[PDB]
This record gives sequence, structure tokens and C-alpha cells, in this order.
Amino acid sequence: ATAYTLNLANPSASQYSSFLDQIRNNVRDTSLIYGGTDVAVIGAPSTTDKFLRLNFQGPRGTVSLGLRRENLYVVAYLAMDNANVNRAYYFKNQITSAELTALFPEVVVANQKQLEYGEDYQAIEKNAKITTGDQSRKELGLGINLLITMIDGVNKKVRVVKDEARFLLIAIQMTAEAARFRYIQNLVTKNFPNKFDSENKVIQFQVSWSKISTAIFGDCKNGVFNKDYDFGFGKVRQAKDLQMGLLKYLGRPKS
Repeated sequence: ATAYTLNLANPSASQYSSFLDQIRNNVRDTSLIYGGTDVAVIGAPSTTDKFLRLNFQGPRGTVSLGLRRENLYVVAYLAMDNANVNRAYYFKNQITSAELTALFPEVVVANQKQLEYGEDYQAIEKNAKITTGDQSRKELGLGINLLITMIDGVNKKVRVVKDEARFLLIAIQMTAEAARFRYIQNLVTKNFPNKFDSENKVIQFQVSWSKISTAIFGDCKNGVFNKDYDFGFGKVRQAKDLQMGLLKYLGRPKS
């Protein structure tokens, strides 16, 4: 599969932004214009190019994440164990053994292992064993330095579910969610490269991806919604106020 790399040995705000735009440009169909806006839209499903590889390159090793091109959902990750041997962990309802070999060719078939829990946030959060606040992903925070610390929990280490789950929660939000929402991208660059607090607004955006994409696709004219909408953080009438980065595929515009 095609692969893009994020250098965490010498990080910079400009490089992080370029990384996110490479993801957006790879999966979008430039001929799709939703609600008269200039926001990128994911193209229709394909069988000739199903996955995308993202490499987190560090001074002491590289950890990789695999995503599905049709919706940016997570399918698997790659990391060396305590014996320095490469291993792959995957969600079975998302990818097959042969496809996994093409995605991560440095991992032999015998070292491919199925994950014992679902890829929905609720299931991953339970295994993360967070003990303060509402115990959800929000309590961990966000940021480049945080991604670096969480990667250390899986790079060249014996697998521990608690640490694996915490790594996945931050890796998914710093790639897929940041690609979908410029509000999240902007928080990361403003605070670069530090760890910082998350917000209720961040979570409200994430749970509303389908609803937001649907409103722009069928109830918006030249960037203006036909009625008021509230996704949790306030009333909105102009699509631009949502600062979207990538919309969900819902078909081609009518008329």
C-alpha cells in the first residue's frame, strides 16, 4: 500500500500539517462538491486500493498504523516486541492475512495476531483502564509529545493491553480525526509540540461526523445551511464556521 511518514525525531508544525494534507489528498475525489463548499470529500469504495500506511518514525524505532481508504477507520498496527521482532495486530472484520502481508511485508504470517476487542471507542477505552474523570479518551489529553510518550509503550516491548489501548486512542485522534476536523489540527499546531488538555467540543465533533456530512450534502446551499443546526457546542448557520477538513462519502450531489 501507499505510505506516508511523520518524522518524530525532528518534529515541526509545518511537517505535521503537510502530513495531514497528504492523507486528505490521497483519499478524496476532487470532482465531488458538497453544499457548494470547498471541503475535501472521500471518494467511493475501491477494490484496487483498499488501505493506507502511516509511519511514526522515531529515534529508537518506527511504529506504523493502517487505515481503510474508504472511511479512514483503523484496521491494524505494527510494532517490534522485546526481542526486536516485528509483529502485526489486526481487527478481523477489516482485513485478511494476504492483505496484511501486502500492507506490512516485514511481518511473517505466524506473527499476525487478531485483536480480542472491538475497534469502537467504548471497547478500546475500557481496556485502557483510565481512573480519573469520566474515564474516556478525553482524560488523556492530546499533542505531539503525548504521541511520542505513548509510542514508547509499544516500541520494542512485551505487549500489555493497557498500554496498547492508550496508544491506539491517541494515534487514531492525531491522524484520522485531525484529518476530518481542522479545529483539532489547529489545537495541535497552536500548542506545538506540547501535550495539552482536550475539550468537550473535540468529542462533540467526533461523534457528529456523519450528521455534519449529511447536513452539508443535502441541506446546504452555497455554504449556507437551510436551517439552524447544533451539534453540541452551539448554534451554526454557516458551514465555514465548522472548519471541516474531510467529509464522509454519501454519493454524488443531485441536480
